[PDB]
Order: sequence, then structure tokens, then C-alpha cells
Amino acid sequence: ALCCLWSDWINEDHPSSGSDDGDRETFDGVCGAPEDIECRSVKDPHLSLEQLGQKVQCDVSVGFICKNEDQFGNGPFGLCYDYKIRVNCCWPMDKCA
Ligand SMILES: [Ca+2]
Ligand SMILES: [Ca+2]
Repeated sequence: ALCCLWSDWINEDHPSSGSDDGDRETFDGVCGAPEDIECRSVKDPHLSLEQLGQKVQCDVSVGFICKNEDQFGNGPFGLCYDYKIRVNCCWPMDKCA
């Protein structure tokens, strides 16, 4: 009885853009509190996080966080993929019919 829908992709940050040395995606201004979140690599969007092999955080409280230094590599090499997220948002059933 809760009408749920997945948002469009959000991709506002990039691993070599901004000042965070990583990729963070938020659902602020899209959903108040998402029921679920889907985090995918831009270049390989069919691969779930379980198939992707990076060290990231993806959850319904903080959204998506990847820190470049957490990724495989040595010296200056190795960083986050660029990620995008959808959020699953739910509303009363009377908003679906
Ligand atoms: Ca960045
Ligand atoms: Ca991104």
C-alpha cells in the first residue's frame, strides 16, 4: 500500500572533480528519506557493487561515498570509478491509482 518508484540517475560529483578526492552522491532535494538506493558505475552500469570490486559506502542514510585513497593501486595510481545513484521513494497508495 506504499507506492514506490525509482528516481532518475543522480551524478553530480566525479572522481577528479571538486575538492573531496572521491565521488559522493546525495539524494538531498530528490527524496526526503529514500526507501532504497542503487549505486552503479557510470561506465559499467550493469555491474552491482558486489560485482564491481571497489571499496565504497552506499546506504539510505548518507547516500553514496567513494574515497579515492581507499581504492586499489600504488603510488599515485588507483582511484574511484565515477558513480551514479538512483533512490527508491515511496508514497501513499492513493497517489498511484
Ligand atoms: Ca570529486
Ligand atoms: Ca559521480
